[PDB]
Amino acid sequence: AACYSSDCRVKCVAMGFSSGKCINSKCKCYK
Repeated sequence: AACYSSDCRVKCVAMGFSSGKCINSKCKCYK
């Protein structure tokens, strides 16, 4: 599974966030 900051962000924007990224292999949201 490839972690993408662009995909992560989209998941965060839809889940109520200001953005999102990807670390070692875990998506984080930009609350």
